[PDB]
This record gives sequence, structure tokens and C-alpha cells, in this order.
Amino acid sequence: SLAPEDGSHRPAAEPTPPGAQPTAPGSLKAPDTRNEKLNSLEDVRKGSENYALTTNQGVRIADDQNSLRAGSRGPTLLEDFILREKITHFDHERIPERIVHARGSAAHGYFQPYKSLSDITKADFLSDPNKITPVFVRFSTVQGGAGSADTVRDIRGFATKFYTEEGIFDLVGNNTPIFFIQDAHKFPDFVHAVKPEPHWAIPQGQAAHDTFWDYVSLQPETLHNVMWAMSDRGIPRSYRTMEGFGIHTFRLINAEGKATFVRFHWKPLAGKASLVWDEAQKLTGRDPDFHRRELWEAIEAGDFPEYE
Amino acid sequence: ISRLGGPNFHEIPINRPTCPYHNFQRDGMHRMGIDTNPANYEPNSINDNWPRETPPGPKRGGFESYQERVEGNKVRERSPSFG
Amino acid sequence: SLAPEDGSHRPAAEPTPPGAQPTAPGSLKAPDTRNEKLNSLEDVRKGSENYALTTNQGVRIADDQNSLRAGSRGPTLLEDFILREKITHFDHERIPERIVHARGSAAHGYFQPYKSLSDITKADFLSDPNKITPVFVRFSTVQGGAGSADTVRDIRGFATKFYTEEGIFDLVGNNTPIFFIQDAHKFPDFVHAVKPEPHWAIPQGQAAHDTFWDYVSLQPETLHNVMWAMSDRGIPRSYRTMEGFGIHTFRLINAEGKATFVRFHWKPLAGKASLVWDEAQKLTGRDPDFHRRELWEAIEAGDFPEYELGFQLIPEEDEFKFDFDLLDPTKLIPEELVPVQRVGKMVLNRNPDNFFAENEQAAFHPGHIVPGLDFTNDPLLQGRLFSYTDTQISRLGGPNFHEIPINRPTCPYHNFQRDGMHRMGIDTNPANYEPNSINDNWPRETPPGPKRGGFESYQERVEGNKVRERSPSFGEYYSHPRLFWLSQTPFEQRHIVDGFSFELSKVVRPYIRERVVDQLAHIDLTLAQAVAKNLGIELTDDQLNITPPPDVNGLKKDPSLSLYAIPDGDVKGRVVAILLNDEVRSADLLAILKALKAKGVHAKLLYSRMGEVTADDGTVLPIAATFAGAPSLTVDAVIVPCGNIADIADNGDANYYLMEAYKHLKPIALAGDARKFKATIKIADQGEEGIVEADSADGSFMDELLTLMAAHRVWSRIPKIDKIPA
Amino acid sequence: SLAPEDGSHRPAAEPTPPGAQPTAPGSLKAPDTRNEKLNSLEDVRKGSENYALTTNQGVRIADDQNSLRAGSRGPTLLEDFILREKITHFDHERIPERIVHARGSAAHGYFQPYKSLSDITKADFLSDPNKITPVFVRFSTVQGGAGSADTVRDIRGFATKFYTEEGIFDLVGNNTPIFFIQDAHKFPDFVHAVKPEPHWAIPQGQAAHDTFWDYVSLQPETLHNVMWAMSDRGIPRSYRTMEGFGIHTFRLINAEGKATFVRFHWKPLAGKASLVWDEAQKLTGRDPDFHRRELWEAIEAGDFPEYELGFQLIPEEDEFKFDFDLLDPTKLIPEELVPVQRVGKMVLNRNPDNFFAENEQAAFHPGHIVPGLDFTNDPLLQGRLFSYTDTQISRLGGPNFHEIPINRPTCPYHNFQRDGMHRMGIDTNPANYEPNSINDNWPRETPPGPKRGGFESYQERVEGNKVRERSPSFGEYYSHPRLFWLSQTPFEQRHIVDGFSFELSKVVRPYIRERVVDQLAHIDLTLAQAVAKNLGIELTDDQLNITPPPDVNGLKKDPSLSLYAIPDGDVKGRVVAILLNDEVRSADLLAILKALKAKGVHAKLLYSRMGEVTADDGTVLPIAATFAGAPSLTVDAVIVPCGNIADIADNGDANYYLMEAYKHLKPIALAGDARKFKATIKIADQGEEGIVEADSADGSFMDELLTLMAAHRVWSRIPKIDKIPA
Ligand code: HDD
Ligand code: HEM
Ligand code: HEM
Repeated sequence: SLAPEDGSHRPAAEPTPPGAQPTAPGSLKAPDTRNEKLNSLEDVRKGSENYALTTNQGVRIADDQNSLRAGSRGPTLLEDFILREKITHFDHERIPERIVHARGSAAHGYFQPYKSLSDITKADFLSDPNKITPVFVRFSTVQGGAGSADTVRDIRGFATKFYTEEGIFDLVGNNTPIFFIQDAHKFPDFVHAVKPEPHWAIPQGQAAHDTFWDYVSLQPETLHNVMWAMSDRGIPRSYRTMEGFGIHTFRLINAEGKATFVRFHWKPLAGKASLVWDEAQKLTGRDPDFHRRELWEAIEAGDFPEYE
Repeated sequence: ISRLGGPNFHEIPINRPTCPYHNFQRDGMHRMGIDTNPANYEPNSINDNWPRETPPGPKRGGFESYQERVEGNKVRERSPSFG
Repeated sequence: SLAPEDGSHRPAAEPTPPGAQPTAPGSLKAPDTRNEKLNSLEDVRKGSENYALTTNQGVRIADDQNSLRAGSRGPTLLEDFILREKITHFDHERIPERIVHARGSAAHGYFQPYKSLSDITKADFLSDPNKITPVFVRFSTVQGGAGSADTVRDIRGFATKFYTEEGIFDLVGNNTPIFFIQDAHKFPDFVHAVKPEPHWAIPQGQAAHDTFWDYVSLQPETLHNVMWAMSDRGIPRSYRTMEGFGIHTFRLINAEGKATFVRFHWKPLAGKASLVWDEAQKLTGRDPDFHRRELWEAIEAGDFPEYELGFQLIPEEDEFKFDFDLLDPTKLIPEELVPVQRVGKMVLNRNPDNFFAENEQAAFHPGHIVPGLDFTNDPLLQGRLFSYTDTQISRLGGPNFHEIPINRPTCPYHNFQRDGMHRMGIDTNPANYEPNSINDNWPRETPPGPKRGGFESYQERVEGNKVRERSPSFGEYYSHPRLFWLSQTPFEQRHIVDGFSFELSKVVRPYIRERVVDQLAHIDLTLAQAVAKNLGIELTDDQLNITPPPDVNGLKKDPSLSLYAIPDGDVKGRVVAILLNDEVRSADLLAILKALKAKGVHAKLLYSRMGEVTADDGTVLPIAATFAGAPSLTVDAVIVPCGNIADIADNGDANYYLMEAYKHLKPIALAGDARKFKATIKIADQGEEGIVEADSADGSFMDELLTLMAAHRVWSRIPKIDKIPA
Repeated sequence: SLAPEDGSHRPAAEPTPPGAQPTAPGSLKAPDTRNEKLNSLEDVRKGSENYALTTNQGVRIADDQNSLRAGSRGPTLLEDFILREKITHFDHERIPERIVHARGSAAHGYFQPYKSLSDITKADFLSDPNKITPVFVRFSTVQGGAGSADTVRDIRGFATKFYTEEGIFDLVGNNTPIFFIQDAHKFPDFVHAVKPEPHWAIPQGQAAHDTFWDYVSLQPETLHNVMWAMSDRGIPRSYRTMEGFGIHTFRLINAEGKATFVRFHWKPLAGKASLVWDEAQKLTGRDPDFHRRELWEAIEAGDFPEYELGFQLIPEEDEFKFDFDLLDPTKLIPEELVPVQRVGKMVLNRNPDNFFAENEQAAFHPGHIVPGLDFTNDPLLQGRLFSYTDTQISRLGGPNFHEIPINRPTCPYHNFQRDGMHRMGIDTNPANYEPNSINDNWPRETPPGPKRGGFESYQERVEGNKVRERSPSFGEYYSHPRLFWLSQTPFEQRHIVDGFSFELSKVVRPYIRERVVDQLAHIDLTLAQAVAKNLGIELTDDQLNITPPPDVNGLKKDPSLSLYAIPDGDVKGRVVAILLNDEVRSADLLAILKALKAKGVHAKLLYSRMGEVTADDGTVLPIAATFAGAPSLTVDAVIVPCGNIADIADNGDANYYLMEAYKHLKPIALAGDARKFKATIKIADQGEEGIVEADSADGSFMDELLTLMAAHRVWSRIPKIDKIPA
């Protein structure tokens, strides 16, 4: 057996402070934490302990250390279906990353309203203070790829999937209450201007380059969210310590048919806090996964991110 | 890979085995199974090396190829016995 | 018309030093640099100036600022085909990144052999010194995604596509001469163990985590390439200052049909040079595109990356004459036993036009060989031959990826393959099968021969039973690591120890650190003890008594395994920071800049703000960057000229600039009153090796600093740095 | 060399009649047929003769007959990269077929206007009669897969891509003037109902099943195009002999900004002609490629498909002048009320080179318009505009499908869109956004204008609340089906009854059949009673009393809606079977072939075996096919010359040949002793209209037969066919 006899390979399935134990998959760290969405995923959760290693067709593998060859120093044979299934799977692991907000970190949780809002909306998830709606939230940066660093200067995404009884509602917001542009027709122009420049694909995770400021200087509608991005709002301490906003005015529709305009906000119950630039930029070198790590470890510790 | 969209085509319901299947393959387009194994590699100590290889045997053993003897040069040639 | 009237928006189309001009697409920066591949790409290059903005169907657009709506505050209409084409194209811009080596930087260039190699290989590209072969090279890291940082600790990829008259040959190598594992069947396990862990996808660009060292502790075959990654080999200064290796033994086949075993080498003509860990790690935050940038700008400056191709040649009769199996990719062949024979030179002299189109979509695969070359039974090579065609089906969207322009052969290609997604070629052959009579059987097979013949595999004898079994000859894990260790300088050894120590300190499960230290005790007791002491681990009496592994064919060391043991310094293309003040001695700055220019060394003039400063004699000096904007991490040396030093003497950033350069072993030169900075770095009155100081920047000041730059870093300063708070 | 000595493997590069030579890629059959689009495709056309067989990487192959194995009866080796590339390409040849119109046949041609239309449209392709616009046209069925049969009963598609100097305009039409449904939201429902049913995926290429009629019976808006589909419009003779229609009201916009409503028409210059149902269905089994073959061979013969483009023009102020809504795509505009102005001619004169590269990957989309045209609020058109861009993402693999050679514009296209799968174009623009200064804002927007201006939408007034609601003006379903019914000849009406009767007989659930008959009773009592009688259904007293719908703007009928009402038959390009015997009267054959040659009518010489027969005077006559091999289904008329009639007189296949042609209303001509055959088809001694007979085949016998052929079929024969057992 390869495990240490003392059982120290395996984290305790109890809340523990950051660094006290290795981190682990949620269903193993906190098996008793449930909600209707988490439970519903049980049909596709796959364990591992006590099970035989197999191909994807269910055939048990005797030797997962060697290719099939003609003699032990000989060539690899095409009939080795075990090798080829495993390498084919590996060769096709990657899928396209998101065009924007490719870098992001997510968790499961639940929402409930403080009081019924039926006078202003007929939305079921807001109709009953004792009706809980599971959520899944992803926080993100905007410009960099899925392997870029967390503590860059950027706007942050704050997207919430509410699994309601009358359908999925996605509240797809950012951490500032405005956007850079007015019309969606301009989004590819703006995004191309902020993203790495097309000849050399530099810089990653940074608006600090000519094409971005060229666009800004020519489109003053950008200046408001640019002020936000250049403030310390651009470098949050944690996803737990920033605000969220839906940005757009939407409508609420009540049972009588009345429409009210609404803008959505998330208030971090941990308070608002940001880094300072020199610290943020050095942290992208010393720990490019710092917000991802901090969120995961707050949840393992019981320091659950809460927002109003 | 092109016909059925990627390397998880054994997860399409009609293709699924009815017997157990467990291994360290991960990801791919349309991935349905959510693996909880702390390890996605072997040998590993962090999951006590599960899921584990199984020696060949009379029943419920691991797959081992018949040790047929191979002898000759590397050739692109039809056997004369086929002509 | 939004361009400035002076025309300063547009870089000069001539070579210019890093930072002098905005960078630009290759064909606009260097329109006259040509080769046969670059020319063949003309049919797909698209300009822009003076053309109308259109949809992809060619319809001119009037208003590219607004969606079509019902009233100027009304809803957007579905009939806006111009918006929907534009957003649909944006929505589908991304393709899957490469499964490994997703982060990489590429350039065009050309190769030429020094002499004909007809005696040992019938490969056409090696047949004539006057035959020039265009190349495209991509250098990469291995673990991180395409958005990850350049100066991580990792192995680096060095992949060259040779567009030959007899087909594409891709030499897909790394910057170390061995790999971590012996059999391709283990590749997904190894890569999963080094990549970010699957529950939380941490850490990016780092092997410093539990699952990597878990796998290493359990698979001793990995130790040799791990030693190399923990050395300063794992943190190269530039793609221009690392070696390249094809790792596997391949075969060369000549026209008489004789096979010779060959391993491929690239020697960097710029010399071998690496960063130190602290500097590398901090640089991944201050400039995560440092190697990509450095490669692009070298080429824009005319400091073309040059490498020499070399072969280690072993006669077929000598296959079994070494202590290690030639087919085992975890074993190197020491240059003391089999020298590298110089074969030709590659020069990278033009950047791409569009990174996505040329870099991101380029497909290299080591199965792409040409007549004159052949494979061996190396069991890692054998599985690679399967993977690189398979993975392009998803990455590049189908089986026609060879028709993507960068991947196209420049020589003829004709066959009976048809259709597939994104099929470009319109075949007019009446037949799509052979044998056929309806097209008189064209295109036709070609017998093998000495020049322009069909590919035939060398007829190696195979004899054995069908087995999944590792050859016993591969079952030795510690001698090569020990040979590597013993070949390093003492400062290199210290850096190896610090590498293992830093990496293992990130492993949360202490038993894994213990199990790795045990493996190190099988290699070398000094190494194991020094790592153990840093991790607070005491070796047992058993561990202290492990007998060392045997020498490699009698070798106790091989200096070609060291980055620095044999000086090979080249300053051209390096860069110096010049820390200005508001009244610089112009005489100093004249002497400094011209001496650097004479040796092809670049300078960046730094200050506490942007804009200009005025020298003592009124010369207006443009500032490249601030002290914090272009940290010492990004230069090779630091010069502080005389002038009004009290202007910067109290500047925290200027002092910290020197303390960082000092800690990272860079040469520092102080002229005149700049010597007041000696107290910042705690230099004695009588001075010290590695600090150049004089009353002015004249006489031998610049020659001394250049002599330091040629030795790359001031290794003798290492004992002096542990105490500095930087 | 495998080609035969005599060179008979290669077809002559000159026009030849159907069956004279093997068919070939268009650029080989007709190398001098040129247009600007065909010329622009030269960069991707690939030859074959005299080239070596290679991998896709350019490596010459020595042995394309064997895998690499260890021993000649040993296992195949993974290092065989030639076998793997070749099999990998093959394993990925297929792409998704089109969701609808998967079955289609396509050709290149050109269009030219008859006059400048600048008074009504600024569209550049319509601006001058000397403006030639290349086209590529694809004709299709709707329901069946790409491998289903051509002569099914279905609507046909007629899609034309105009490669204009101001962008690609696609006119994506059908062969009937209305569609089945009013709002695009219902398209997946209607298409699911007509397609094979989801449990068992039956039936292919047929609407004759429960779910189609269930939908029709529940959605009376469908009834108008259902009438057309059940008429002989549903079974055309050839894509050359059907009409096309854009269906939707679009807008033309002139240089002054005035909008005129337009519906588009294609008038076949070969005339309108359809099969009869038994002939069509049998022909799906005897030659499922009949229409694809006919189109290819017409073009190989020089019988180019020609169509006149026509516009119905309604002024903006006449929007509400009709008793139907101009925006309702279930309503036609009768030509009696709004005539078709003939505006230009399109000639299809060259086949593709490669069916997959040019036909299967062609992408047509009605949203592809150019300045000078504009959409309307027709709610079926509005939804189409979304679908044709979206569907290409999966069918053609990503957003760069406009770079697939057949889809590329021949005019300039420049914009800021980048990347995506299989990106061909390598952009050199420093900028990939606008506004930009770094490329002086190029490529630049262009204001709208009279010529070469950017696209601006016509500023139609929109006033209403956001609703999901059908316009009350669309709520009339029976008056156009009735106008269609009353405009048909009595034989056309019989064929409609028979189409409904046959299809509803295949509906298993009888209440569906009843519900459909109830709908017919709202259209026309005669039609309803005739169908009901064939189904064993009796109309109720209430159904017999349904008030007929009203006339359409005082129209009783419109003969332009009939295929046959107004003579317009052309015999050029048609085909006659000649049934030979072993001793043919050569005098007969000379006269027949001469008369046919003068009128451009082709012949096929048929016998009971292949090879040749010898005529009375020793002329050797090559046989094209047997009686069973090329059934009468495939020809327009049958001639039986004199000679040794005893040779074939008791040939079952020869007798059946004439019975089948007779049943399908085809002209038959019998010379001298060939009149023995009158007994098989029961013809009275003094003759019958539609059967040409004479002592021999002089010039007077041929003129009669050619006159019958200009009338297409012998409709007076219908009451005689019920008796013949064929
Ligand atoms: C069985 C799988 C396997 C094994 C054992 C290896 N590789 Fe690999 N490698 C791949 C499977 C692979 C791959 C999945 O096919 C990649 C990723 C995407 C691609 O096009 O190739 C790849 C990419 C890749 C690249 C990036 C090429 C580029 O810039 O596009 C380099 C430089 C290498 N590899 C070099 C090596 C060396 C020197 C190896 C050992 C001697 C090695 N690989 C073993
Ligand atoms: C109002 C300012 C905007 C905000 C706050 C916003 C918010 C977001 C967020 C939070 C995500 C990440 C969701 C996740 O976690 O996966 C996202 C992804 C995306 N956004 Fe929006 N966005 C805005 C503007 C836009 C505009 C105008 C467009 C289109 C024109 C757009 C197109 C996309 C695309 C294509 C993705 C990738 C989605 C995926 O791949 O699943 N963004 N955006
Ligand atoms: C007016 C009634 C309609 C007519 C006459 C019509 C005509 C056509 C024609 C002729 C084609 C084939 C073009 C070719 O040769 O490649 C086509 C394809 C298609 N149509 Fe339309 N259509 C109609 C309604 C619709 C609507 C309402 C939708 C969407 C709601 C639609 C979605 C499509 C799709 C998805 C394809 C396949 C196109 C491709 O894959 O490239 N059709 N239709």
C-alpha cells in the first residue's frame, strides 16, 4: 500500500484553518453540506476507493505502466487499445476557454430572501423567506487566459446561477456598477483593444499597453469604468471583499402586471477591501492563484463568503 | 472523436458499460462524470493508489495480451501466403 | 484620420533596439526579410490601409458604432446581420489550447548545413551546404496554460518545423537531454501529476505541489529530469540562451541503406545563461511575457537567435556498449563519450504577422520525418508518434490542419485523401483511390532511392513475445542524476539544493518531502543532507549508509552538463539599466552609451518619472521607463552615471533597484558621486569584485563592466547576499 | 501504366450528349468555360497527373498497399505514420449534413441584367447590362438526407449565390411562391412533423406519414403550400423545368432612398414540366440520382439551365391594397394583379470539380444582402435571418466558413474580426479594433451612397408594443388554396386529388385523415369529395354546406399558377429511348436521329444486352443500355424503328417498356412492323392521339412525334390508363 500508515495523506472531513490540512474535493471535505443542486449531481459523482482500474469500456487493466510491444525492447504494437484509449483521452482533454472571463474560481451555496417580494415581483425564488434556492457562483477576471494570474489590475466578474423552481436565473454581473461601453456592437472592438495585441500576443492580464489606451482616448464613454479600474477597486483583496452589480437596468414584473426598473447589487458581508498595486503585481509572481486559493480555503475553514 | 464530439462518447447513455468503470482519465468535451478522486494519476499515495490495477486471473482479472511470438523485420509487405 | 500628423504612430521598417519603437507584425517591420515559406504565405496575408470596412461577405459597413434598433432608445432588431456576424465571429474566436506546452513563442528563420551529410543520411535538407531550408520554431514551457507566465521553473520545449523539398521534418525537442519518464503509457499520469490539481486547479506554472512530488517519490525514473528542472536549467534567461535536444535516439539512413543512431542537439550561439530563482519568480509578476517579449525584440533589433545543429552519432555495432540503454529517454549520452558533431546553423530572423494564425495554429509532430531519417524502439518516442496526429483533430478542428497556412508544405503534396472539415484544396483528379486506371494511376508511388525517392522504413529485426514489460536494461535510476550533480559548479549545486528545498516546502503532506529526500540519498549524500537540513529532516543511519550509484562508463563528471563551468559568454543582445538623475554628467553618458553600442548591448534610460531630463550640457534625455516600471529583474546589469545624485539618493525605488540587482548577482557600475550608493548595498571603501567604480565613466570603467557582463553573474557574491533584506 | 492504350479512359474536353462519354470534374470537361469566381478558385484547385503520391506533409510514399508490420505476417506497428495519417483523414471525412435541404445538386454560371435598374435599386449587380456576376446555384429537396432520392414528392430549394462587386447576395428560394408556415418560431415544429418520426426514423423523403398530416390538420396556414406539394409541382421533371421564388416580400432601395416592395421569381427558359406520381416514385428506386445526373449531363451537353430573374414590384403606398397581407409568406401575389417584370438571365454553364468541396461546403443565407436591397417585417424571413449564420458554426466547423473557397467573396473584404477555428487569412493590420490611431483607423466605415457606399437600413417606422402575437391580417387560410385549385387544368386537379389520396392512405390513425378532409371542405367541395371518396369517408351535411372562401381581389383563377394551362414546352435537352432489334431498318434510324439532332433532342439506343447490333445495311450500332437497365422512366418518349421485330416482339422487358411509357402519358412512335406492339398497349387499328405510326420513319413521322414532345405528355390518354396492367 502506498499511503503512509498514519493516515496523514487524507484531510479531515471537518472545517479546518488554511494550511492545516491538504485541500480536497468538496464532497469529501464536507460530506454533510447539502442542497438540492448538490444532491442532484450525485448521479454523475464517481468515487475511486476499492474499485479496479479499467478502460472506459469497463475492462480491468493488469499493467498500467507499459505499452504492448514486440519484445521488451521492441516496437509498440497498434493493437494496444489500452494505451491508445488512455492517450486519446488525454489528447482531447482541452476545450476552448471563455472568450472573456476565462480565469475564474467558483463555489456552491444557497440564497434566501429576507421577506416576500411579491408586491414588486412574481419571481418564485423571491416569494418566500423560507424557500432556499441553491446557487453556483463563478468569480473571474476579464482579460487574461484561464492560466493567467488572479491579482492583476482588471474588472472582476461575479456570476450567480440560481437554480429556481421556475427555471434557472443567471445574474451575470461585475464588481463595478458600470461598463466601459454603451453599445454591444462595440464589444469586439473594446475586448480586442484590452486583450493581448494581435501581432505578438502581449500583454497578458494587463490593460497597460498601447491599444487599450488608444481605444480609451478615442472613446470617452470608457472613462467612467476606466476610473474604477485604475482605483483600488481594480485589485480586490479577495472575491469575498468586493461589491457585485448587474450594471443594467432590468425590470421587475408583479402579478398585477406592474413593471418597476431595478438594478441589482451584491454587498460583501466581509466588507470591502483591496490590495495596493505594488503588492498586487508582486503577488501575481509569488502566488498567481492567490484569489482561487483564498476562496477555496475560506470555504474549507467555514469562513463562508456571504453577500446581501 | 469527430462523429460523437470528443473522447467522452462512452458517457453517451447507449454506450455506457453497465459494469463498473474507474480510471484516471479526466476532462474532454461534454464531460459528464464528476470525479471525486483526490488523485488523477497513478501511482499515487494520496488516494492509496485507487483505482488499482488487477492481476490477470481465471475470473474478474485484468486484461493481459496473449504472449504470441513475433519474429521478422520491420516491413511493408503482403505475406506471400495471401497471394 | 486619427493618426498623429507627425507619423509617430508607425514604427520605422528598419532594425531598432528594444523599446525604441512600438513593435509590429513581421512583414511590416522587416518587409525585405524573405524565405521560401514566408513568400508562399503571401496568398493569405491580408492588408488594411486604404480599404473599406466590410462584413465577411464583402458588404461595406456605414456605421460600425451602433446596433440597429427601433428608435434610438429602442430594442435591438434580429435583422441586424452586421452586429450578429461581428459578435458571432468574436464569440467563436477561441480554440482549445495545446494539452501540454500551451504557452509558447515562435519565429520564422532558415537553416543551412555546413557540409553535405550524404555519407550518413540521404535527407535532402542535409545534402548540400548551399541548400537553405526555411524553418518555423516555437519555444514553450510545459505545464502552464497559454495565459501563464514565461519565467516559471519548468522544462522548455524547442520545436523546429523544417520546410524541406522532400517534406516537412519536425524536430520536437526540449531544453534538457532526457525526459521524466520511460514509457508513453505513463505520459497522462505524469502530466496529470505536474499540472494543476484537479479539485481546485492550483497551481499554475509550478511543479511545487503535492501530486507532482508524490509521483516523483513513487517513480524514480523521473529523478534525472527532476535534477535538471531544479537546477538553473529550469529558469533560462532567454530562449536564445538555452540548449535544445531531441532526447530520443533516432536513425540516420544513407543511400547505401546503412543506419546510424543519432541524438539531435541545438547549441545556442549566444551562449548558455539562466536566471536565479528569486529573480525568475518575481519576474513572473513584474513581466509574465518576458521571454516572448525578449525573443520578439531581439529579432526586431537584428540580434537574431542563432543555434547550431549537432548530432551525436553511434554506429549500429555500438548499440550495447554503454552502461545505459540508448533507447531509454531518461538517460543522456555524455559528450565525453560521444562528441556532438556540428552539422549546420539555424538563424531566426523574422517575427510572425499574427500570433494566432501562425503561432497558436502551428502543428509540430515528431512523426513528421523525411527519407533519410527513421525512428527507434524508444518506448516514449513510440507513443508520441500516435499522439501528435490525434490531438490536432480537436485542437485544430479536423484532419485538414495541414492546409492551415503555417503548416503547409512548400514542396508538392498529392494523394487520394478527400473531404474533412474546412477542406481547402479542390481536387480535380477523376480518381480518389489507387490503383486506378481512370487517371493512369496518378499520383503514383515512388520507389526508395538516393534522392527524391519514396519513404521506406529501415528493416530492423524484431524478435520477442507480445508483452507489456519494461526492459530490465531501463531499471537504473540514480547514476545519471549523480553524473549531473557532480558536473555542476559549487554555486550550481547550491542552486539545485535551493530548488528542491523551495519546491518541497510547498508540499503540504510532510511524508512526501521525506520520501523525496530518501530518493536524493540514493543519488548523493551531500545533496540529500543539504535539502534535508532546509526541510528540518534528519537522515537515518540507513540513509547515511546508502552506497552511491556507479559512475557512467567511468565518468565522474562531464563539464558539458554545466551551464557555467566552461565560460561561453556573449554580451550582444543583453541590456543595461542606466539610472538617470536630473543633471547627468553628459560626458559619462556619451562614454557609457557608445561603449554598450559597440558591443551590441542595449540600454534603457530610467528615472523617477516619464518624459525627459536635461543633462549638464543641455542634452535632452528621453526616459524609457521609471525605476518601478522597468525593474532590475528585466536587465543584465546596472550603471549609475555621475550627476546630481542627491536627486535620487533618497528615492526608495532607486535604492531598491540596486539592492535587487545586487541580490541577483548582476554587475553594478557606479561613476563619480554615484559611489554614494555603495552604502545602500554595503560595499567597503576598497570596493569588491563585481562592483565597478571610478571617478568617471571613462578609461577602463566600461571595459570592466563589459568583462563582468560576459561572465553573466557575480557568483562570488553569493555568500555576501544571504544577509541583505531585499 | 494502367490506363488502356487507346486513351478511352479520358472523356473529350468538348460538349457531348448524355451517355456519350464518362462525366468528369468541370475544370477538365470544360477548361475554357471561365468566370471571375471560377478563375479565383485556381489557387486552391489541385491537379494530379505526373505528381508523386505523398503524405499530407509532402513525404513521398514508396508502398501504398501495405501497413508496416514486424514480419510479413506480424502485427502492425504504431510507428506506421503513413497508414495512420491516411486512416485518420478517412475517419474524419464527414461533416454534419444541412438540417433541411440536405439533398442538393449545384453548378456554376453567371448572371447579367437586361437593363440598368438604377431607377428602382442601387444594387451594383443590377446597375448595367454589361455587368456580369458569377453565380453558384444549389437546387435541393427539403426533407430527406444527403443520401435520399431526387424524384420524391417535396418542395424544392433553389438557392443562388451572386458574387457581386459589392458583396455576396444570396437569393435563397424554393420552387413554389409561398411557404407552409407564417412565423419562424414554428419552423422546428413544422420540420419535425415532416421529417422521419423520432422513434424509428421513418419515412425518408416523404411527407406521407401521421405526424406531417397531424400538424397540417392542426395548422390550416399550411394548406396553401400543401396544395402545391400535392400537385405535380411536387415532382418536377428536372431542376431546369421548375420555377423559383424568393417567397418573401423584400425591398429595393434606390439612390434617392425610395423603397419599393419586391417579390423575386425565376422563370425557367426550358419551360415548366413535372413527372406523374407513379413515374416519380418508381424512379426514386431505378435512379435515386436522376435530377443530379440530369443537371450535370445537361451542362456537359451544352444544354445550359437558363432562368430569367423577374421582379413583382409594389409601391410602398400600395402596402394595404390587397385582400391579403404582403408580409404573409403563406400568400402569393397573383401575376394577374402584379405582373412579373423580366430583369435578367442566369445561365448555369459549368459543373463543380469536387462535389464535397464546392457543393457540400457551400453556405447560402438570405441575410446576405447588399446595398440597394432590404428586408421587411415578414415574420418568417425575420427568423431565418438568425438561423443561417448560427447553423454554419457546427456544420462548417466555425466562424471562418466564408474563407472556404466556394464561399469567398470575389470583392475585397477587410475588417477587425480575428481568429476562430481554421483561420486562413493572416492579418497584418497593427490594429484589430476601431476606432484606432495606430493604423489611421483603417479599414474605415463608408457612408451610404449611390454606388460603393456602406449598408444602411431603410428607416421604416416601427410603432407597437412588445408582443408575441400573430397579425389578425394573417388569419385567412383558404382563399389562396382555392385560387390555386381553380387555376389548374382538370388533369392537374385529378393529380392533386390523387396526391392527397395517396398520402392520406399512408396515415395510420384514421381521425387524422378525417380532419384533413374537413380542411379540404373549407377550400373546395369537389376537391374534398374526390379525396373523401378515395379514402372511404363520407362528408357530413355540415361539411357539404361550408361557404367557399372569397376570391382573391376579384380573381376566379390565374393561369400562371398552372404548370400546363399556357403552352411553353421546349424540347431541347429532352431524351428519347430508341428500342433496337438485331436487324434495324437503317433508313428509319438515319431519319430519326437527324430529326432529333435538328431540335437538340438526345437519344438512347436500347437492346436486350450490351455490345452492338448490326443494321440491315451493315451499320454497327453501339448499345447504350438494356431495356431493364435504362427504364422508360428515364426518357421523355419512346420510338421503335422497323426491322426484325420478331427479335423483341416477345421480349417481356421490351413490351413492359412501352406499357410503362404509355401509362406515364409519354409519346410513343411505331414505324412499319413496330406497329405489332399496338396490341401490348391496346391501341385500336385506326390509331389514337399520342401514338405516332407510319409505314416508316420519314420526316412527317418525326414532326408529329416532336410536336407531341413539345406538349410534354399526352393528357387525353388518362382515362385509358386505368385498364393497362403496368
Ligand atoms: C504520449 C504523449 C506524449 C509524450 C510521451 C510526449 N508528448 Fe510532447 N506533446 C504531446 C504529447 C506527448 C501532444 C499532446 O501531442 C502535444 C500537445 C499539442 C500538440 O500539438 O502536441 C505535445 C506538445 C509538445 C511540444 C509543443 C510543440 C509546439 O510548440 O506546438 C513540445 C516542444 C513537445 N511536446 C516536446 C516533447 C519531448 C521532447 C518529449 C519527450 C521526449 C515529449 N514531447 C513527449
Ligand atoms: C455589462 C458589462 C458586462 C458584464 C458585467 C458581463 C459579465 C460577464 C461575466 C461575469 C462573465 C463570466 C461568466 C462566468 O463566470 O462564466 C461573462 C462571459 C461572457 N460575456 Fe459578458 N459581460 C458584460 C458585457 C458583455 C457584452 C456586451 C457581451 C457581448 C457583446 C459579452 C459576451 C460574453 C461572452 C461571449 C462570455 C463568455 C461566456 C461563456 O463562454 O460561457 N459580455 N460576461
Ligand atoms: C420561406 C421559407 C423558407 C425557404 C424557401 C427556405 C429556403 C432554404 C433553402 C433553399 C436552403 C438550402 C440552401 C443550400 O442550397 O445550401 C435552406 C437551408 C436552411 N434553412 Fe431555410 N428556408 C425557409 C425557411 C427557413 C426558416 C424559417 C429557418 C429558420 C427558422 C430556416 C433554416 C435553414 C437552415 C438551418 C438551413 C441549412 C443551411 C445550411 O446548413 O447552410 N429555413 N432553406
